[PDB]
Amino acid sequence: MRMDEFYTKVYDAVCEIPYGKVSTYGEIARYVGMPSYARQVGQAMKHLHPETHVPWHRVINSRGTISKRDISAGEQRQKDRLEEEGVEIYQTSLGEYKLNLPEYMWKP
DNA sequence: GCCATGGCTAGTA
DNA sequence: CTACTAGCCATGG
Ligand SMILES: *CCCC(=O)c1cccnc1
Repeated sequence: MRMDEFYTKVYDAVCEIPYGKVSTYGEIARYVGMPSYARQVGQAMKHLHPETHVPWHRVINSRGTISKRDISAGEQRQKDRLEEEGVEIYQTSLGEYKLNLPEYMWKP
């Protein structure tokens, strides 16, 4: 599997998340058959044009939260996009935007 | 090669 | 609950 391949598969996968459902770096990395690739699942998302028509927002972390970004908190997008999707999120005690994984969670 | 860097994760404590 | 740890692994200097 070339990376250019990984990347698309992932994309396809991530594109199979329904409105208002989410999934998780890890899972999608499993789903496409690369269980050790959660990081790289992220790298894929990070690597997308803002114009993209791909539900990049529907992919948080297995700890049930939205991942912090050393590409600065512009990810606040994620929260919002999710809020529009219809997703109850709350702040913790470092805001760590958080949602009920079991509730909102994709399961083919 | 080394090293440092990430939208990660599972296991401890 | 949080707060560290291994491990993980492509990527870019
Ligand atoms: C992985 C998605 C990042 C991205 O393209 C984006 C961030 C903020 C606003 N629009 C797009």
